[PDB]
Amino acid sequence: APRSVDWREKGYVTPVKNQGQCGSCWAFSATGALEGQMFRKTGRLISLSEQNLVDCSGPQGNEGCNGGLMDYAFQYVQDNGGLDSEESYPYEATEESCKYNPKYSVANDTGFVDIPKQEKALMKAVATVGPISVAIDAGHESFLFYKEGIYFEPDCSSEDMDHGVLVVGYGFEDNNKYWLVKNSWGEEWGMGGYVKMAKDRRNHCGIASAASYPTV
Ligand SMILES: *C(=N)C1(NC(=O)[C@@H]2C[C@@H](S(=O)(=O)c3ccccc3Cl)CN2C(=O)C2(c3ccc(C)cc3)CC2)CC1
Repeated sequence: APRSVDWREKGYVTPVKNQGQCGSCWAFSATGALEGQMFRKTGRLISLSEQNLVDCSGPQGNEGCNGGLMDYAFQYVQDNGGLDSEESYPYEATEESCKYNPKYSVANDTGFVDIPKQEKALMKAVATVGPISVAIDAGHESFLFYKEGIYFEPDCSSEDMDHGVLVVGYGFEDNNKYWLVKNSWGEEWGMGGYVKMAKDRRNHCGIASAASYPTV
């Protein structure tokens, strides 16, 4: 694979968003992934409604501001015939009743792909597909106060993930490789909203344990 990849450069990635005081990280990872694949398809980068996901994907298994899965959001989009743009269906950081307007929809998917549970398979996907939804163990306070550099937490779990985020690329700066990850905690956290997560250090924080992307 290429030694470095950055989808931000190719226009696949919207600016950093802020989930606020609602546990909807899964909705940001999913829109992030769909934004990428839609752009790969249409050449138009259009921001997407996390609120549409939060309010409307209960049937598929999601729990609004209490958590959910990226794949359940991707299944919702396939079930629903589409997803509203962020412009039309704005983010409120609260669970309210559903409001999908089929006319205001700018995206769709034909399903999703679950990537094999290794960093090699993740790298293959990131290099060839675009941005990838991933689960990480973000439970450690080191992650909360992350500012710069390659994030390495010795106590991280490869199997116990609690935060959905988006891999937009990877690179290198011993133990010098990283995944470039877009978070949804706004631009004042980490590196303008991003974190470099240790790569090829035995699936650090579980970054390859539940990686997926939508098919468009
Ligand atoms: C985000 N603000 C928040 N975390 C989650 O919603 C997080 C998102 C997924 S995941 O951690 O990426 C994950 C974990 C295991 C397997 C697949 C995936 Cl995609 C689920 N999340 C969770 O925190 C858990 C969860 C699982 C299912 C449901 C319905 C709700 C939560 C606890 C695993 C909310 C803090």
